[PDB]
Amino acid sequence: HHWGYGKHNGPEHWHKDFPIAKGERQSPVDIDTHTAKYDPSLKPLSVSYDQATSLRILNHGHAFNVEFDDSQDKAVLKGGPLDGTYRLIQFHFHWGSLDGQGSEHTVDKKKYAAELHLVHWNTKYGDFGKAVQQPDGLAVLGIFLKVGSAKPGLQKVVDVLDSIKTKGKSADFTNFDPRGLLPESLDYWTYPGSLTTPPLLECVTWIVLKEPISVSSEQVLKFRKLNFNGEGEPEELMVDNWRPAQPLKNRQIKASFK
Ligand SMILES: [Zn+2]
Repeated sequence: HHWGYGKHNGPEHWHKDFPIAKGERQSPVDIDTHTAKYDPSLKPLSVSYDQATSLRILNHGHAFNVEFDDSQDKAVLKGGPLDGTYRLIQFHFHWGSLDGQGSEHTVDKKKYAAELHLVHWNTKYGDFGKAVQQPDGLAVLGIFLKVGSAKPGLQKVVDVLDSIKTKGKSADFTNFDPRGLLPESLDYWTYPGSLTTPPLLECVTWIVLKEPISVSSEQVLKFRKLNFNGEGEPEELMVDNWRPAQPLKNRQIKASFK
């Protein structure tokens, strides 16, 4: 028995095992576009993914992660509201059972079909494990997905999902270029928050892109074929693995654009 997205172990129950669930800087949150403040001092994001080295893709039960080699500054994020260099360690998605829901963050209460999270850690801390214990330890780039035209750069990911259908399964996943998942514009909103899954640590500087990317109905459909369960167990479709918006509290959302 442990946390999940079901009726008996869902987000509403997490606070019992992880008290920080009711903390002061929890994520996700609803982004009120008319309350966000334009900050002229925010620098443009610097995404350097030309030397990225993907290694594997694994179904860990709550979603699937595409892992990268983070032993050197091969794929890093700098600039924006960040001070220092952040290395990409993995990316994963959150999606729904229907196209009308799936994203964690919302924009003026609007929900998207899914949300992509590219997780990076501050190299000043030596490793991911130490980074999550710091208020400026992680930087997660969030990208919304809407249903429309297919995204070519995402197809390699969707085609391998069959090989990691159940929890615990992993497969070699080399030479995947994450640059194919980025929108044209890098305008963003940023705020201090937390991880959206347990341990829910408040160590994240969120960078949410304004421009969503489009994926086809067929592509998102394949995400919904994954299982929360492990092989040999009752089938439970992996859908709606998103946490609802949390109280903004004493926080301000800044925008890099007018
Ligand atoms: Zn996530």
